[PDB]
Amino acid sequence: EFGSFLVSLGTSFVIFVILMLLFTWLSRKSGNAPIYYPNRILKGLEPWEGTSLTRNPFAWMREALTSSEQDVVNLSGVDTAVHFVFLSTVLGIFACSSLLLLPTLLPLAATDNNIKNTKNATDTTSKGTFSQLDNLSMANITKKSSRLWAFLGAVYWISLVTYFFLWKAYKHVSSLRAQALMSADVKPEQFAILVRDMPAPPDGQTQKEFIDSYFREIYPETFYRSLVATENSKVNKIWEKLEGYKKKLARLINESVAKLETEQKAVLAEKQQTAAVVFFTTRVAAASAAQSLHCQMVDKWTVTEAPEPRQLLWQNLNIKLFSRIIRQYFIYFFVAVTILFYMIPIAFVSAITTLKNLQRIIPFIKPVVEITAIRTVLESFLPQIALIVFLAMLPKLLLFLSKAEGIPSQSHAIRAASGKYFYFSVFNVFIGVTLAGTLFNTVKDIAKNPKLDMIINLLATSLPKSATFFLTYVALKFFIGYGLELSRIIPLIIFHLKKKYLCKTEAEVKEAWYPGDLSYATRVPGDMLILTITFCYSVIAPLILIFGITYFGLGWLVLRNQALKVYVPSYESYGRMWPHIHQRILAALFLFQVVMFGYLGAKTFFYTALVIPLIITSLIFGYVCRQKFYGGFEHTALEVACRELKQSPDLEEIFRAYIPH
Amino acid sequence: EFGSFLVSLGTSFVIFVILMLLFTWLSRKSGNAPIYYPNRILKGLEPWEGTSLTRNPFAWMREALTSSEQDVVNLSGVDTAVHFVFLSTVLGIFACSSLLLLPTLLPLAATDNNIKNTKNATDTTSKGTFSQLDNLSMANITKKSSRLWAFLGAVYWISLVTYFFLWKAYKHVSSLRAQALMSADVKPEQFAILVRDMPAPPDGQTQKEFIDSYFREIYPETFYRSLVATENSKVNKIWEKLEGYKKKLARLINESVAKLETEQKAVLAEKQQTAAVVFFTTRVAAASAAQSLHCQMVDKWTVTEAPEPRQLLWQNLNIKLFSRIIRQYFIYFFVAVTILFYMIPIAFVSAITTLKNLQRIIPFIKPVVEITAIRTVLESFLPQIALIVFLAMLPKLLLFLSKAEGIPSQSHAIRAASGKYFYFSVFNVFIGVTLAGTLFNTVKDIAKNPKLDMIINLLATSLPKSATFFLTYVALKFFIGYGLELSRIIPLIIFHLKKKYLCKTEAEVKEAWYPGDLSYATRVPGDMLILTITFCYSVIAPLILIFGITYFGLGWLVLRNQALKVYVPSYESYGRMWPHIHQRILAALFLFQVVMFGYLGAKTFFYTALVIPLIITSLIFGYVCRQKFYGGFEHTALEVACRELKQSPDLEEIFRAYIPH
Repeated sequence: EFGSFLVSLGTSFVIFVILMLLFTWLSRKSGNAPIYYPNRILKGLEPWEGTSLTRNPFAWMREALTSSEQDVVNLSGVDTAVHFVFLSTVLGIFACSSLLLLPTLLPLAATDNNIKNTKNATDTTSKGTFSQLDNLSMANITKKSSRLWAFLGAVYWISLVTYFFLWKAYKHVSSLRAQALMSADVKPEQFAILVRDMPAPPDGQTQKEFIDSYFREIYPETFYRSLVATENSKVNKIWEKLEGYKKKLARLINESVAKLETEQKAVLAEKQQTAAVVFFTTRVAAASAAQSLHCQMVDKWTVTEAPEPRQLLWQNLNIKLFSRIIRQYFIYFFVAVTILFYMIPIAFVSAITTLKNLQRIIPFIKPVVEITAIRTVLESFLPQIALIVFLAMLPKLLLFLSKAEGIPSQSHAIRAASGKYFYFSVFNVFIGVTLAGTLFNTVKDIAKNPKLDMIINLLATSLPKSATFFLTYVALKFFIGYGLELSRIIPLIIFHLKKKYLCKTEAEVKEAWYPGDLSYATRVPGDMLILTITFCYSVIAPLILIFGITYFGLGWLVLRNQALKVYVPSYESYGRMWPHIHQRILAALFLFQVVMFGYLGAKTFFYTALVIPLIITSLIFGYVCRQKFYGGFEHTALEVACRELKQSPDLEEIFRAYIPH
Repeated sequence: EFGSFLVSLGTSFVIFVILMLLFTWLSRKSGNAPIYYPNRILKGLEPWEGTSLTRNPFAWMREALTSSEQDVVNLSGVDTAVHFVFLSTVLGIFACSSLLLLPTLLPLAATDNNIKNTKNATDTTSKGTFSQLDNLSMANITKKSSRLWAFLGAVYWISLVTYFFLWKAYKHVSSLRAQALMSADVKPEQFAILVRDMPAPPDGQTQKEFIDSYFREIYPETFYRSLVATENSKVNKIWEKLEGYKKKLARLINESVAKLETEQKAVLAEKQQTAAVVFFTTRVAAASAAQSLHCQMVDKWTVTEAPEPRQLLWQNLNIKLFSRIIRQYFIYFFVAVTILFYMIPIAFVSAITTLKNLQRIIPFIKPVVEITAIRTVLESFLPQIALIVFLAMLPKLLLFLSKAEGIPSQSHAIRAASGKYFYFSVFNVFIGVTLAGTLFNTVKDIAKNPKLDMIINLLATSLPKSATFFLTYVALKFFIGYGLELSRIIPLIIFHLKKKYLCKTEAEVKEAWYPGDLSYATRVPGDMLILTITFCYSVIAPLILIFGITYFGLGWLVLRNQALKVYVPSYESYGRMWPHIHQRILAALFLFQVVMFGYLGAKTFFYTALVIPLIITSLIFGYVCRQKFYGGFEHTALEVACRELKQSPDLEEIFRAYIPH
């Protein structure tokens, strides 16, 4: 496989060179401003700096490297800042860990020869099977070791560093959240409530008046209005989407309006059911109402904090708690079945990966055709591309599933997608590649011989070989992905094709060049894969830390110049993602700990019980942390909803902001 | 051991007869009213019914069996009612389960002879080892069974019944809580808040004024007062306790008052630190303040719901969150070490239990002197008494530990004691007795023979023998304990000794006859032991269900006539125990499921995987339930703090109720 690693890494450098070189040329062209420098045009701030020259080649860099933390916050938001905090803390963990671990352990994993001793009993036909593997706590560390002590103390170094960083971070994100919250404006969200599970109207009372009185009693000076309506039904949601389509085509009529009106009225003709956004009067009242159980026997009047208008997911605002729980259960069962099918395809990937040691067993002579040329390529671009493809259809499905539970707020739904993706990822990817490699290699060597004093050694061999494969994958990703992102070559092609053969109006060009968000449902989930792989295989094969620094490090560079210069944020959750990210980073430390308790044992290190203490510490850190911080990342404090509102918060305008269409 | 079971059960019937006969005599004597019929005197309602006759012997029964659910609520409270709900739901589960399970499985566990086949290979010297064991899915069900199907379908019957009952219950307790809450009075608790983690005063501001402004801003029309003071210090707590001692002796002075004043002032002379009970004005405001995070970055201003004055645990009101977490961790580690030491003593108990099969191992001829007489008694009263003793020093320690965490409110502290006791109990007791018996019996026989096709069978044998021992224990308990309770012979002796040789005043007699609470920190924890034992060993040995009905059933009889006629409630948590009880009952169903997945497997029932589905259902039921109900058992709803307050809630009186001394 060394030949193949060399190809993949090599080729990817070629692509990064060509794509990044393209960037340094296509950006200078001012006619490409709408796809290289947006978020500087939409928010009128001039395509780039004062035109002047052509911006010394390395200019994007200077800007990014000297962009103030606060500058990101003001320009983009307090969500971009949190993503950047994520990237940075991971980077740091990796950095320090790397330093120490790397030097020590790399010099200590070549100064042994368990691979060569294993090679004394490699039978025949299975000769060439390693190379470069001899540089990673692999099959090259003799069982009873006296050197494995260093590969346990390492677990401590990574772990302790993970703790310092995650704590320091939670604090820093919290500071950001508050600061931002205490420095905002009116905002149509700081005055609402979202009741979602209301009981039925009584005798012949109108739904509106029912809600009206209830809230007007508890708070008899702050109730203002109440927008129920079920948003003219979701069938009208669709009809208005179609009316938008029609006006776009202008840039059916009568009968279509008829349809809309009729369906909407006929559905409201009995009950608009639950879901209203009781708009309060002053903010403190709305804030207090938010964090307060309005009824015991939790199944009636569930009051949340009311999402901003842009993310209220009016579709699933109804539900009824019974249905919500049924949906939760079914959705979780489906994600588990999907984890199993993906295990199937990932086994497929690792198989495609070890080509020599496949023919030797599974298909014998069926694929022995494999020469040398085809071999290298089919195990240097194919296996990797497969993983990308499979784990790319996931983000979409996961969101669709999560948004079918009932979660109001797109923010929480994106967070749930991220979570289900973490599960998938972890389990599938890691376990799969690792175990399958091992099995494959150690299946025709475990078939002939039984016993046990050698089987464990062979299984460890194979664990480090799967490590080398994941390394090449991470590399590929990093290079090509960041290349494409900085070049935005895909979007460039699209825009400069539309603005040449498809754009009819100037508004059309405007529509075409609108950038998008940082897609926090494909960025963070995907970056979590890299986190887990580079955490687990950090001591078992310490080279996926020198590839890991690069991924997350190029992150803070590429993505910064893709946030102060292109992606314009969609929603704003004032930092409400860190809790999720923190739990996941800590769960990687935990999976890593469980695996570095297993592997250390297979390589017979009787004192491997000294990793159990850490398996506990992680779990304690978890609860201690949540208790101290999660609270603040949940609600808007009363001390933020009591700040001076100079201009009397004009209501009615606020009421008209949550108005459906 | 059958001989011994016969003795223990037999003897305990003797004691119950003698103690219950004593009750039916000593109660009629009117001079014993202060210890047989209190809570009818304190709350002036006449010792018993209209004196008239001597109350037909079985009178206590009629009263108890016809005491209205609401009558318990009004007379005692909405905590006694919840304990009674507990007893009743457990009773019911057991009842139905019993019915079915019992008939079927008992007729199906004697119609086989795995004990006799095991006896074909019982070597020598280890002959008599069973008897009556042949009536409990024991060593008398042949491995591959075709009869074990019934002992799996049984797991389902118990499980499904557990679910129906626990759901039905949560609902019913909730209804009780609310009803009671919407029908109370002013109460000095419905107008307070308990801030506990306040930041320091600013420049030279006084602690009081700091709190004052903060709350007076957020709520500028509801802040009334604020009682900080650290209650003149806890050293003064002790000094006032001593002043009480002095007035009791009256029924040192100057220098003692000096001490008090001095220490108190010197400690307040810097800062009264945190902990105030900001008293609001109207109830809705206090209620809203309760369930609201007053500050992000949870480490400042932690506002609870304010315990009633009688349970505010002023001692640990201070703390500071950092210290609270340190304490939590240390306390949990200590409970784990205590679990280990108790494992030591419980192994001791099961050992004392199997006397014959002890000589053959541990001490050979050291105790072989055992004859037949001594044998029966030393394994019929001794082992059992030991367990009682050990598991009685636990309640006290556990409370002391829990109240050292920091928990404000004695109610929650009693709940935490209960919880730690559950852990202890479960683990220790069950595992211990079971495993130790097994080991002991199956250690002499496992040492010599090897294979494995017989070892599992022998281990199962021993599991059912430990079952017989637990049966006798539960019986003993039930009989003697309830006997003592109804006779209150221990308290009678004490009172009629004080009122004859120790009482100086009439107030002294009053003090002596004050009953007490239902001790919900020794009742519920202890009854949970019986629950777990009778759940786990419900299919493995279906006879501990016919002993189980009795324990909990005599409960609703004995304890009712010990709540409408003696124990006067101390605090009132309006039902806030059910959440704890529910989780624990469900955890027994879970332990039972895990054990009936193990045992069914050891008795080789390849399709034992059909218990895994249930191991999942339990866990789902858990989260579904908590979500739907726990909320209501947490706060006082705003719709309860908005009910008509006819008489203007006199404040100042309320402020003077939380006044320290």
